[PDB]
Amino acid sequence: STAGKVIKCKAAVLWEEKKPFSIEEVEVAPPKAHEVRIKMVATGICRSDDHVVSGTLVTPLPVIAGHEAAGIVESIGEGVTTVRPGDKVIPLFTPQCGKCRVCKHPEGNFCLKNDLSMPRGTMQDGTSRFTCRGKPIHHFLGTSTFSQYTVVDEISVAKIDAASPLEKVCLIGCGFSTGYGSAVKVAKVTQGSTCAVFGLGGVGLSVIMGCKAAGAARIIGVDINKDKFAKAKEVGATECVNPQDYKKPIQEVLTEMSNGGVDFSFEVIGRLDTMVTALSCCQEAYGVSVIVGVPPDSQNLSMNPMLLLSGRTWKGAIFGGFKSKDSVPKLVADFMAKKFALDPLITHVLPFEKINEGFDLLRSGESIRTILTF
Amino acid sequence: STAGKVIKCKAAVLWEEKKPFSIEEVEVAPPKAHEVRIKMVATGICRSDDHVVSGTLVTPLPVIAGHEAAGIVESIGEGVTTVRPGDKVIPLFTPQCGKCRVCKHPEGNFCLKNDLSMPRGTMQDGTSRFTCRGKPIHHFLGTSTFSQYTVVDEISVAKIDAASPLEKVCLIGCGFSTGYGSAVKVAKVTQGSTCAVFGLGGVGLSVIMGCKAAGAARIIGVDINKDKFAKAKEVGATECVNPQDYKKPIQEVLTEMSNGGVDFSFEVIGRLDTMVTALSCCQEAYGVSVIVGVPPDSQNLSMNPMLLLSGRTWKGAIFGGFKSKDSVPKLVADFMAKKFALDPLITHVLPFEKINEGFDLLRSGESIRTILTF
Ligand SMILES: NC(=O)c1ccc[n+]([C@@H]2O[C@H](COP(=O)([O-])OP(=O)(O)OC[C@H]3O[C@@H](n4cnc5c(N)ncnc54)[C@H](O)[C@@H]3O)[C@@H](O)[C@H]2O)c1
Ligand SMILES: NC(=O)c1ccc[n+]([C@@H]2O[C@H](COP(=O)([O-])OP(=O)(O)OC[C@H]3O[C@@H](n4cnc5c(N)ncnc54)[C@H](O)[C@@H]3O)[C@@H](O)[C@H]2O)c1
Ligand SMILES: [Zn+2]
Ligand SMILES: [Zn+2]
Ligand SMILES: [Zn+2]
Ligand SMILES: [Zn+2]
Repeated sequence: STAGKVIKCKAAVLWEEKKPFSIEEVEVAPPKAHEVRIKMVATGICRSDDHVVSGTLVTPLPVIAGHEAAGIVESIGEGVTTVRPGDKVIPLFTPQCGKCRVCKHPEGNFCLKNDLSMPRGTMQDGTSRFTCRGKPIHHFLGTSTFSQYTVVDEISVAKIDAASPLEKVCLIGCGFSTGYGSAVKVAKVTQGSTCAVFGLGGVGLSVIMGCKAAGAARIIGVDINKDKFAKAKEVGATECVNPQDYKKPIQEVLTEMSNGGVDFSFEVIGRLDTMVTALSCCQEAYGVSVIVGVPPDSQNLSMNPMLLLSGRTWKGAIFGGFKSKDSVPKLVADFMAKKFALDPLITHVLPFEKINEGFDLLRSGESIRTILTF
Repeated sequence: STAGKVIKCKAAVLWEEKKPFSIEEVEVAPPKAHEVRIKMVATGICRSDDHVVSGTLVTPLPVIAGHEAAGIVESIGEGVTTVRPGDKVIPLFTPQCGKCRVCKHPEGNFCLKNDLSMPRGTMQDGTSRFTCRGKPIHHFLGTSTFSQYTVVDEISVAKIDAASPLEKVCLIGCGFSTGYGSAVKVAKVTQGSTCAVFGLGGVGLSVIMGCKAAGAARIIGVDINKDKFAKAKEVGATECVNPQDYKKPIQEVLTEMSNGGVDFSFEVIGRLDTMVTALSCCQEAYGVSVIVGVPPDSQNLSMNPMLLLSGRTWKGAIFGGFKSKDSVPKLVADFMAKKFALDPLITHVLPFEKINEGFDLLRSGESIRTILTF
């Protein structure tokens, strides 16, 4: 029995930037009021977790990272009403409190209880449930999935179908939903349109899936790693271009290819230059560009606002625009109903102990998603 | 009769940046095929005409500026089918060719035949209809309304109601339509929302009118010239704020005032800094900001894309998003049916010969719109 007791378990601790994860024993406190302790089953390696290592994405260290995952509830704190022990769940890196102005807005999803804007790396109550070698360890986005057990706030967990395959649906916790929603909800890609997708990793492939679902006629993948092209075509790209193959800037290439600019463009990398390029390549009077990638902390881009004055729309979003707790279970149900595919995103499956190897696969260009199994 | 003949008339020629207009005789060629020569009746002084003087808006010199006007057709070239001699007309600074991909798109209005993006200062055929002192003079936006007579391409003129009061409806040729459409068409302001409007000149006042028409609950006018506040309130502002009165940046003030950010913001000035401030003051997850102001040529702004990644939408537009030739006659009909007011924009009236005094009135902060009568 573990309910009400501290659990000692293995986690991947990041003690400082630019170091391998350290796989070692941590102590996980029991859940307090309105908290949920989860036994992890599978977690994906998202580029954002690597951004924590590289210092691209700032959050308090030391930390237990990981945010794209699925597990089974081990215990619940007082007052919890939306999940029970034994339920399959996905942790929600964007909460859904249901009560703030954003949660009440028809479009909004970036709940004001999030820990992304100004990261504290705690539970909602400002404390941590993790200790390692006697030291407190920070949480990450209210999730912290690189651990056999984590504790999350109730507003940061969704109950999902008891029959779902957790080694696949963990991707609904971040990369799939982000990319798919960026196309279908944020951009609202139209039938017959031309899309350009910058970055052909797990998120960008999920953008392609959304553009195809929305009926785009042309979906142009853009990546500097041509090894990414074959899979991009399998999931719906009609053409792929590598900017390094061209003498001219790729915005000019894409404008030419699309006979004056694309309908929808997506930045799914995290570079300031590609954000401006992606905006520029959409048609100047009616084009829409969506920023998805997370760029280096504290860095500003430079752009000419004439790009907007002509008529372009520029937007960004977190988690594909989906209200997290409402959307995650529906997306799992949609997966179980064969409405989209997750296998094309999964290139590697490793035990959790091989987390560093999984990160090396990402960094080398070789993987899309590695799924770590506990 | 003057049909087929060169007309000698007075125009305001701008020979050099940062100098007064020179009111002197020009020669106006007769219209070629698919061209229309117009006897001007009234023209407004828009800030964009001053931007030509100041070099903020680059267009070839020497030039006949003016783009917000109404007149009566003097003669038509071969093949013209949409207007006849004697018709009241408004020149269209954004053409509507009807044939390009933008004109065919449901949302687009920045027709590819425009002379705004890369100005040539000519008719569609690349030539000029104006000479002064024996020297060919450039056109401006295909309109050149600071002249007793002008020649425009047929795609750059709309026929309007024969009973239209031209000394009022000239404002439909630029400032009214721009501001109004920016609110009702581009932003799509919703009932009960909170709007912030930066800049309370003719265009900003027209944005306020559109936000009021859309049913906004709060419309916060922002201007460094507090003399602009009274009229802003008259046309619908619920509150006005002067950034100079505050020790904190106005984005912070506006976020506080709106309990977490406004629903819709509009930059109606032309400054890079206020474009970034206006974006920032809209709610981070679901806010929309529209750039309307024209900023100094070739200058880039600097911004942190996290402002977009949280969920904001940033867009700009020319002419309020309106397809010009379809919309102008309908806007005039709406004016004639008292659906909106133009008198609140008209603070001064002068004869055309006093154009330089009209620009002085604008530059001093004293006027909204001065209407010049021929
Ligand atoms: N907005 C969100 O809610 C959200 C959620 C998930 C991921 N993210 C972000 O989305 C981005 C993509 O994540 P991912 O997991 O798919 O990453 P990834 O690393 O698997 O894919 C990025 C792709 O970009 C390509 N690339 C890198 N530099 C490039 C360049 N200069 N030009 C063209 N292509 C380039 C790479 O070759 C790679 O294929 C990351 O920045 C991540 O942090 C955002
Ligand atoms: N997008 C379009 O199609 C379109 C068409 C018309 C006008 N324009 C542009 O819209 C803008 C407004 O035109 P207008 O005729 O109303 O001009 P205007 O000069 O009458 O009004 C601008 C207002 O901005 C205020 N202002 C100036 N600097 C400010 C600052 N730093 N902070 C706050 N307020 C400030 C002024 O006091 C003034 O009242 C101009 O840049 C013009 O070129 C664009
Ligand atoms: Zn909330
Ligand atoms: Zn992620
Ligand atoms: Zn104007
Ligand atoms: Zn056109």
